[PDB]
Amino acid sequence: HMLEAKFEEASLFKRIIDGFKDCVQLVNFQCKEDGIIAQAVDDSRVLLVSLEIGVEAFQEYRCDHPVTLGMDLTSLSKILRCGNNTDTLTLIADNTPDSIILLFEDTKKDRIAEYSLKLMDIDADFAKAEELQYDSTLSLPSSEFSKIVRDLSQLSDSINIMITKETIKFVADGDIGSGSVIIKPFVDMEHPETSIKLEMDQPVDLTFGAKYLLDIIKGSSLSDRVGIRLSSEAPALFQFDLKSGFLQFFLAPKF
Amino acid sequence: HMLEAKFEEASLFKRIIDGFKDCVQLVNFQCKEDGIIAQAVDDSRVLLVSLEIGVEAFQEYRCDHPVTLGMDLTSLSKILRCGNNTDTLTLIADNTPDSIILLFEDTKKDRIAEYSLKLMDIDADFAKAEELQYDSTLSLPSSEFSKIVRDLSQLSDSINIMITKETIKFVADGDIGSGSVIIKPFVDMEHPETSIKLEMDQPVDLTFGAKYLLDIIKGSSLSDRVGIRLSSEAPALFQFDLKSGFLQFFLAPKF
Amino acid sequence: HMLEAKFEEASLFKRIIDGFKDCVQLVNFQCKEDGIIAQAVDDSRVLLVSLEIGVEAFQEYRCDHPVTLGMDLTSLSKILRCGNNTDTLTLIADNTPDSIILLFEDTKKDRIAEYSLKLMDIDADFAKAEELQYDSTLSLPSSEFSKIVRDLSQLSDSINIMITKETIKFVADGDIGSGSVIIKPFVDMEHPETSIKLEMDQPVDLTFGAKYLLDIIKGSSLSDRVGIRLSSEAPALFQFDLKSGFLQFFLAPKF
Ligand SMILES: [Mg+2]
Ligand SMILES: [Mg+2]
Ligand SMILES: [Mg+2]
Repeated sequence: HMLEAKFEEASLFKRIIDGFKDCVQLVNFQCKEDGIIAQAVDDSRVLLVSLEIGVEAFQEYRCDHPVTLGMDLTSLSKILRCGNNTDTLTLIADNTPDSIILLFEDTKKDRIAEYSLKLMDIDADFAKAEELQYDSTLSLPSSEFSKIVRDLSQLSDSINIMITKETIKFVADGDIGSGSVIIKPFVDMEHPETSIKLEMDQPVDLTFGAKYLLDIIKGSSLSDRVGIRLSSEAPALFQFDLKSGFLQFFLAPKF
Repeated sequence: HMLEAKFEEASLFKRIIDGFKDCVQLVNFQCKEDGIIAQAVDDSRVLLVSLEIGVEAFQEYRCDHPVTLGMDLTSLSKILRCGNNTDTLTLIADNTPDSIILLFEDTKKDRIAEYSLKLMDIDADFAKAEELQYDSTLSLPSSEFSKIVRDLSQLSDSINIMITKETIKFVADGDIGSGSVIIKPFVDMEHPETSIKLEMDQPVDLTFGAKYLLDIIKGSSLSDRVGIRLSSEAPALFQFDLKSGFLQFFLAPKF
Repeated sequence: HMLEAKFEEASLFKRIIDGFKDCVQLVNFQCKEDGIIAQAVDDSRVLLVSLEIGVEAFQEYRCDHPVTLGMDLTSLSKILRCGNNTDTLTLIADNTPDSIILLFEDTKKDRIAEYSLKLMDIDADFAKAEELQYDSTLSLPSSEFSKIVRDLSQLSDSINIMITKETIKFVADGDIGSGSVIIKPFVDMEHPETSIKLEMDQPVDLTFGAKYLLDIIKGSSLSDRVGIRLSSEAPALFQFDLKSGFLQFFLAPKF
């Protein structure tokens, strides 16, 4: 076929879609020689979600020329929980397709499950949105980021992020009280993956909608770490990196 | 109580009502397990305004069974400017209520302000009016839409909208002269939120009353973007999307 | 100059960078009185790469005080294939440099090639990550390790390593079938360098991403042997030893 994109772990594609599905209905997947880009805005038209999966993330990848797969994510995710986790998953399609074929292959025995999913026609033009320089760049465990966001969103729909020298501060003020989380750059010798990194070019003081942050943290499924890039000028970028790809969320400050 | 619908930002409900109040006197709010729908027609009986706020727009939401709140918007908006902006706001009511309780809670200190607003009895049957397919769908910054409408309404009470391939054209002819605004689909790399999207299934050539467009643009308060859906057959739909909801305006072409 | 670090074989520094360049974009080289440490994480933020080159690896070494050289590896490797292999290579820099000078000297005739490479500003804090004790330590030919990894990665993105008494077992289960490699500690009398050594303090059963293992094996360029240290508690350590240095990869198990 024209496109044959083989994930060795179907669970990888399931975790990708879990990064999207709770805040996006429709997603266009543009498949190219160098891999797959998907983009979608959330129902409120405030959050841009951008996925890039390069050729090397796949066991085998072939796509001579572009193919656009407009998919309903509620449909795709009834079917994406059809792997075994252990299954491989190949996305298969032809030119200007009307359906996408999801081919699950068992990695224990002799079983194939071929699904054909009806595609939808979607606009669709894409934003490659990341700036050349940001005011501050940081990274931390995505489980730590998720907890901070879940915790403070209990208090307020607005979470203020402040970056100062060697200081990252999240703050929310609610009717039952207030929360302030201060994290400092820290390299963990025993478990480096839990480190916190900060590069500050200038201080940042920006407020974000917690309801959007609660969508963003579902990228946790893809990466144990999250990179955050902040700018007084441009939307904030929240990035969950895969092996040969990433899931990006762009979000303007509230003010 | 039977209904307890907690906005974490009272300003959110104020901005919702600001979308309505200048063209609608009376509004029935139907509260359900999945959130709130309000509907009203303007005094001239030409513009239908439809609001839907889902459960997730609220910090906390409970409504076992339907509750209908007929409110005078001039009254509701003397009281809706009683929050601090920083206040939370819970709408509270019981079965077949005669009043609605607006409970504002301070997010800095220990203060509660409980208002009880007398309700009015209103008909009231609701139209879920959006079609399955439209001729053309587009979205743009609501501030850009507002400016175009404010600018051209200075010239004429009729604004013609024409959709052709990759072209959106607004036109007005007045006694002091004429205006033509042409916008083209454009994805902005640095500030995606300012992008213009167009999906044309067939060309459109429709004229609308500028006085109604000037009511519609007050939805600007709720969303930085506006979706517009146009049809030779059905009313035009102008849509301002919230986090877990929307404000919709339906408007027939003038001819 | 402040730093003058002379490799007698430019090919040595080329082989070092080949250990990094396919999984890391940017690398900070910290130069000190006792030699050079470089550290970088891969694009997915899962693999930590740590290089240490001591003074004795160099024909001549001088560096009174720290110097940090942030280098783009794609740039450094267009230039690092500028030696003849037979050339010596001196890295030269001054205090808080903006460029690094690579001075290649011919070991046959009278020729010097001086390159000046623009440096990049990088965070950069470093993890000295190795634990005091691991559950199991082993070493084997790096070409044997590479083959096992290349072979099993054809089958699966997950390679399970199990250590039991006098037994090292690598296993992968794929859609076309499964592979199990069992190696046993063995001292080779004729070619000791090909021996396999195992020290087991407790049994190990850990699964690793094959895509990361495929990055790690490129350390083959530096050493004919690889040491592996495994722990139920800490990341796995894969180590390629030079004369007076090493290249280390730290990698958490998949589960
Ligand atoms: Mg598997
Ligand atoms: Mg607040
Ligand atoms: Mg030589």
